[PDB]
Amino acid sequence: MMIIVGVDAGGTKTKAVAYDCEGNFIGEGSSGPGNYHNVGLTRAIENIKEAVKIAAKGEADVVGMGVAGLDSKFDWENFTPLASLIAPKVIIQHDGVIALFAETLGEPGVVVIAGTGSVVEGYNGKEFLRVGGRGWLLSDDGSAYWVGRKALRKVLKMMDGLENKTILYNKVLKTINVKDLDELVMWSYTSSCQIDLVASIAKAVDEAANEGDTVAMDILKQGAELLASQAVYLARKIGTNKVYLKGGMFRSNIYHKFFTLYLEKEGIISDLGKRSPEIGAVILAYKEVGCDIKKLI
Amino acid sequence: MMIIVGVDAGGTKTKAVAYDCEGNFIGEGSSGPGNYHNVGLTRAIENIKEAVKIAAKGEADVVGMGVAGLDSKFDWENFTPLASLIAPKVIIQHDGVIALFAETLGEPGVVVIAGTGSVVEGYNGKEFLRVGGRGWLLSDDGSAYWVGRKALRKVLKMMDGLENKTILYNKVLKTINVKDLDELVMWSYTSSCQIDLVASIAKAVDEAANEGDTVAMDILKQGAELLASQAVYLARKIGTNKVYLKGGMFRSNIYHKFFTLYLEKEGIISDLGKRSPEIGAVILAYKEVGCDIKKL
Ligand SMILES: Nc1ncnc2c1ncn2[C@@H]1O[C@H](COP(=O)(O)OP(=O)(O)O)[C@@H](O)[C@H]1O
Ligand SMILES: Nc1ncnc2c1ncn2[C@@H]1O[C@H](COP(=O)(O)OP(=O)(O)O)[C@@H](O)[C@H]1O
Ligand SMILES: O[C@@H]1[C@@H](O)[C@H](O)OC[C@H]1O
Ligand SMILES: [Mg+2]
Repeated sequence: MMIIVGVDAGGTKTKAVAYDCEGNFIGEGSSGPGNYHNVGLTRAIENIKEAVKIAAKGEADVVGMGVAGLDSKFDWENFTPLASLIAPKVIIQHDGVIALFAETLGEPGVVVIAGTGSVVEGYNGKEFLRVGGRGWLLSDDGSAYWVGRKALRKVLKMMDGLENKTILYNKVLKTINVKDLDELVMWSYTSSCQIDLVASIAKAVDEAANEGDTVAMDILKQGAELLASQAVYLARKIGTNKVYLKGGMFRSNIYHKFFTLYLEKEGIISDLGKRSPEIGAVILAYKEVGCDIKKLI
Repeated sequence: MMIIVGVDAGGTKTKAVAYDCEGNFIGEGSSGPGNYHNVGLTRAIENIKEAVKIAAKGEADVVGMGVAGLDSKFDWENFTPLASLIAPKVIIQHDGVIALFAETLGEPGVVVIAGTGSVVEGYNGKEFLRVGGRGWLLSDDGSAYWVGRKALRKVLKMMDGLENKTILYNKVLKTINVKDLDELVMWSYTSSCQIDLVASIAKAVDEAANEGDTVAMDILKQGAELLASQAVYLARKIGTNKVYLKGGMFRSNIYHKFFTLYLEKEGIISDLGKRSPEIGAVILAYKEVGCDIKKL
């Protein structure tokens, strides 16, 4: 026997699933962020190692992982060595790769990730191409963090009396446990660089949007179209008329709607896909150790 | 005979000037930052006492100070105690107040301060008002940080090939001494959560704009207009048709123009700051202790 573990290490959570080499599910586990840009190398590795240990219920023989944050030769150099310590055999890819291959099983295609951050990544069958996916300051259009920041800035303007307060106002304050501008200021001193925390506010935006807040809908719409525009670009670029949609942001029905309406308008078909990204990581591990992908899917 | 000192305690540095109650100059001194957020309460206080100490070299009777960093009640509770003991009589206000009074002479008015951050301060004769000025993440529309971020994001888009490269591209990359996408990425992750580095990019945007880059011009325009509209809101709430403009952002001719173009369209006139903040602090003190601002 042998224990194969697939891990999807993101900006909010790290998800791992463990299997046999015979397509038999053994377990699952989850932990905090695996994006070292968000929590530091020690925490990221520790979280990944924890999710793996949990899902495998001990030691794993092989671990395949898709990692958010591997956005430069630099990142790969800093992360690869340490991540390679978690199991005798470890395969490392960008998180966009495992998300796509979970669906295309390795074939050409384009996937859009809208989670804590965002990215549009595709495979030509020869090379991987990506647009965006370079961190919260430089990119991550339409990501949960993007949405969260937009929401926070709007609440402040409502607080300043520059705009009418809407449902969003209370939803957001509650989520971050703030009651007034004074607590918001203090909150900013301590929480401004907590990426997953800012991104968590996206849920509040969705809540408001579902309860009729047009201001929240507007935020979701702008973010969704900004990211979708990039998906259309890479789709034409690669030559495919279909893209897969993955990530926590797509849990927002409104976000998803605006995203697909924009894609449809551009002649692009969207698919939420069938499998989770960690399954794509297991697929990669299987290929690495010779286990048959057929028993898996 | 009284010794009145006005103090401008900014995040970068502190300046204090002394005068008697009859408007006669006594001296001045400078010192390190006054924003305890940038250098810890202990350091800020000692510096403030530094400038004040020399400005009037020795004891001071009254001290009016504009301080950067008191953006919340917590900040006030932290700073005020020690600050109020620097002189027998000490008046404390936001650095925006003295900047405003330096121009209005203590009368009602509105002033826009657009530098690394941005804010609109106003006084209606009875109480001080404010909009924005709440930090890089939540606020600071139209600040150097704000335009710097917009530029960075646009430069990545150009690299990804989502938009045509314009002169702005090279200007931002040269300013942050980056030549690679790999290099850009690592730069952002090192300078991510520290505002000064991002705000410095605003200079490259201005330079691009001056060289005809309409894409750069547009960033300045959207920033200036987002802030300008807050200025309009406060001007109308206070009841004045004019506002004063101060800050490094107004060193950009184009930003200034877009700002004025938008103000005028809204029936509001404006003028650049024509007096130091520390003088506005002396004015704040004068107003509090009954000294004639005209003699000043
Ligand atoms: N219904 C929803 N509407 C909007 N945002 C949501 C919703 N559900 C979850 N999210 C957001 O999506 C994020 C989680 O997405 P996820 O894909 O797991 O990210 P990552 O891969 O970076 O860990 C959180 O930041 C959360 O705020
Ligand atoms: N001509 C200009 N165009 C664009 N930005 C400028 C220009 N001159 C200065 N700046 C920017 O404005 C800031 C300086 O503002 P300043 O008023 O000195 O504020 P602070 O006291 O907070 O440093 C810097 O971030 C700088 O990049
Ligand atoms: O690597 C990408 C990261 O930079 C972004 O923040 O989130 C999405 C990831 O794919
Ligand atoms: Mg993810």
